Amino acid sequence: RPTIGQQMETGDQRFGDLVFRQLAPNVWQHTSYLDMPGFGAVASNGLIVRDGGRVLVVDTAWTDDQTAQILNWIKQEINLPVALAVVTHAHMGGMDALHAAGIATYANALSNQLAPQEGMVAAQHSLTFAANGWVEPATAPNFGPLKVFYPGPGHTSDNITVGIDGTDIAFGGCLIKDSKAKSLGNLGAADTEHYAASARAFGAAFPKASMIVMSHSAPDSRAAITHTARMADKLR
Repeated sequence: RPTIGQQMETGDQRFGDLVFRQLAPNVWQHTSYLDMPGFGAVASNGLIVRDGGRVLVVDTAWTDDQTAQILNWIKQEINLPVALAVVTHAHMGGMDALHAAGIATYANALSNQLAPQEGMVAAQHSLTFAANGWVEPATAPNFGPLKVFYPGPGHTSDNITVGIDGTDIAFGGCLIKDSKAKSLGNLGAADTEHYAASARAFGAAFPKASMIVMSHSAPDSRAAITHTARMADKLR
């Protein structure tokens, strides 16, 4: 996979076939790659957050092996216990690795409901959401700076998003595409009626976030939210 070298920027750390980019004093992006027919290596991004004496993870890598490597990198570079992980959609591949490491995992109740038919291991805990989209705090105990928001159905019915309190960063998962994207990608499980409003709701939930991190593109400005919503407008 020679795609990794083209993708790396100054300051990125390669660890096996994983790449880590520091985004803030206590936040890193993790990136893994999967060879997909007719496209070669495709990037998937998540977050690693150092919160005092512990680490919080958002999303697995594509695979269990890659996810184990993320945990290896955390041990080496941060050396704090990983307390919990939040997974933002059912599509994840590395749940077993998190569980093997004794990390408590959380996902939208709907993600957990969809997991078996997707061939995914469910998270151990289900998040539920108020009618305003905000996670019910009893379902997300001790989440530290992670602010979890369900913006409505978009790329998938279960997609959730995560703001990192006290930073410029919000994570849009698969809902948000970068501001240069040519399409919204795979819409097979999308709600094409509500997608545009859901993308805008994510923006309104984290209005101060200037760095938008996403599942399949490098971090971008809020132009990513605007562009995603406008592409989504066209599907209605």
